[PDB]
Amino acid sequence: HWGYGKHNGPEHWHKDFPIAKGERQSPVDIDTHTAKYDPSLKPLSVSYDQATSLRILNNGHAFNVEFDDSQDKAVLKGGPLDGTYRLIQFHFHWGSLDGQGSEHTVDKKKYAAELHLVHWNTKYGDFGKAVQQPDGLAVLGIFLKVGSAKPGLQKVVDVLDSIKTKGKSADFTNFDPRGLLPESLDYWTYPGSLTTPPLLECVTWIVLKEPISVSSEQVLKFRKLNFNGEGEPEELMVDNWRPAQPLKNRQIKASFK
Ligand SMILES: OC[C@H]1O[C@@H](O)[C@H](O)[C@@H](O)[C@@H]1O
Ligand SMILES: OC[C@H]1O[C@@H](O)[C@H](O)[C@@H](O)[C@@H]1O
Ligand SMILES: OC[C@H]1O[C@H](O)[C@H](O)[C@@H](O)[C@@H]1O
Ligand SMILES: Cc1ccc(S(N)(=O)=O)cc1
Ligand SMILES: Cc1ccc(S(N)(=O)=O)cc1
Ligand SMILES: [Zn+2]
Repeated sequence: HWGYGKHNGPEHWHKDFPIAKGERQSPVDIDTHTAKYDPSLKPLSVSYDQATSLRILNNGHAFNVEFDDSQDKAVLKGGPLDGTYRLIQFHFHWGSLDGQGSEHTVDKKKYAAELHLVHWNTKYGDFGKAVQQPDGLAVLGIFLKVGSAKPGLQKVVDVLDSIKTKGKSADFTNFDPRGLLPESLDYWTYPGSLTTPPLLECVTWIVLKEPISVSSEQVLKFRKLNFNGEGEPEELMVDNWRPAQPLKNRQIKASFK
C-alpha cells in the first residue's frame, strides 16, 4: 500500500513502518566537507566477472534486475566490509525531471537518478536472515547525471517496454553489471537502512563519488514505466525516491584523502 504519491509516499510510511523515524535511516545528505578520510578502510573489491543475471521485474515501485545468488558469482568485499557480500539485484530511483531523482544528495545537490546494487552478507545464509542483522546488507550506490549515453545501460532501457506495468517480468540473462560502473571506485560510506519499506536498518552504504553519465533519451525511457498494473489508469513511474533523512549519531567516511 506504500508508494510515492501524496497519499502514500515517504511522509506516510512511518504509520506502518515506525522505524522510518529510526536512528539509522537512509538516504542522507553527504556533506563532503564533513566526511573524513578513513585510513582503516581496506581496498574495495567489486568482483562481477561471473555474474549471472536472470530476470527483470516491474514490482510497482521500480524495476529490479535479479541475479543468481545461489553461490558467490558476483560479490562485493573490502572497503568497510567484513566478509563477502553477494549481489542479489539492482534497481534505480529517478525523477520526473533531470533536476531530481537521487536518494542520496551531495552537498544537497540532487542527481537525476541513483543506481543501487544490493548485496547480502553470506555469513547469514539467505537474504531474509541477512535483513535481521545489523551488517546484513551492503548497497553500492551510483549517481546518474544526464549527458552522454551509457552504452552498458542500453540493454536495460530497451527491455522496459516489455515490463511497462506492475507485475510484469522478462528474461534478462547475460547482462554484465560492470557496464554500469564509473571509472573510479572512490566512495563515501556510512551505516543506514533500506530506503523503501520495510526500511530495515541493516545496510552498509557505499556511495561512489563519480557519477555515471546517461543520455536524456535513456532516462526518458525510465519515465515511461508505470506504477500501476495492466489495464489500470496510467500512473507514470517517476519520483520513486525517498528524501534525505536525519544523520543522527553517524559519521560519513571517505575512501580518499
Ligand atoms: O554475459 C554477462 C557476463 O556474464 C558473466 O557470467 C560472464 O562471465 C561475463 O563474461 C559476461 O560479460
Ligand atoms: O576521538 C577521536 C575520533 O573521533 C571520532 O569521532 C572519529 O571518527 C575519529 O576519526 C577520531 O579519531
Ligand atoms: O543481457 C540482457 C538482455 O539484453 C538484450 O535484451 C538481449 O536481447 C537479451 O538476450 C538479454 O537477455
Ligand atoms: C492507504 C495507505 C496509505 C499509506 C500507507 S503506508 N504507511 O504503508 O505508507 C498504507 C496505506
Ligand atoms: C528489499 C530492498 C532492497 C534494497 C533496497 S534499497 N533502495 O535500500 O537499495 C530497498 C529494499
Ligand atoms: Zn534503492
